[PDB]
Amino acid sequence: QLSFHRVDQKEITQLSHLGQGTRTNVYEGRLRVQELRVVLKVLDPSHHDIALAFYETASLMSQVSHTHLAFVHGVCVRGPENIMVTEYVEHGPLDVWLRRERGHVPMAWKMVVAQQLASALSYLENKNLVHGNVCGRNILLARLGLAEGTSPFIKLSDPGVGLGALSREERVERIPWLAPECLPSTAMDKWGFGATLLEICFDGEAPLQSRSPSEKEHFYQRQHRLPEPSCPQLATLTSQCLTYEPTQRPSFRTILRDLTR
Ligand SMILES: CNc1cc(Nc2cccn(-c3ncccc3F)c2=O)nc2c(C(=O)N[C@@H]3C[C@@H]3F)cnn12
Repeated sequence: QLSFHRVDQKEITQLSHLGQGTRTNVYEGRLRVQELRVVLKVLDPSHHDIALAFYETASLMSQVSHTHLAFVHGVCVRGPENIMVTEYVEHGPLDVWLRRERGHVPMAWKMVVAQQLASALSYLENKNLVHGNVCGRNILLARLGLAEGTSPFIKLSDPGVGLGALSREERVERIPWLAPECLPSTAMDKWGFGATLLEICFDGEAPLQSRSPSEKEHFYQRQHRLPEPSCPQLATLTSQCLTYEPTQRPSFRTILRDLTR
């Protein structure tokens, strides 16, 4: 049921460690095709079920195209080792970047990024395909857009190991990006989008970050509302996305409409 390119280990060179993802270590690399800069996502030693969930993500990303979705080149297998080969994006994860640049990222810059992320998720909605890991960490900054007469440009990363295969402990760690219906469909990405807008508004500090797993879990079980930004028109949008009833979240047609005025 899955389709993606098999990458020969001879085709790839591993360079410096960039950090950890869910069950992964991410490295700068080279792919010989020309010697293309890429990232290598090396899966932890894993049960077959996690390996499958990894391949499922490679299959998903290999059959979609959008200018605000990161490219997946394929999967390298090296006996028990699984390596996803994906797009290197120049300025790296947005959450890190916003925390580093805190105090000089204008609202207009943030509204461009919200619009680009909405155009990626509008495309996935129309395809009826779930990302399931929309968050600042998975938004990659291709163009800075701070210089006068420039605009930023983002790429949404592959979601990594499918949410469906992760432990309850890992799902609780992803609150408040995790849709509440996923604690125990594309509607989950509407919640994830809303949480990511708060994260962007708060310069890479998402709500409930300091809170213990039990306190994050109770927040959802009690259906506490997440904070609203002081921009009332953006607050209306985030509050509609962060609605507990999945069927009450707005379409990406409505979201894009609201962001473009
Ligand atoms: C410059 N290019 C680049 C850098 C980078 N860096 C990181 C990858 C993973 C973790 N951390 C990371 N570690 C520890 C603390 C904070 C972090 F952000 C990193 O800094 N990641 C990527 C990716 C990519 O797809 N990354 C996957 C989605 C995760 F970020 C594509 N380009 N690129």
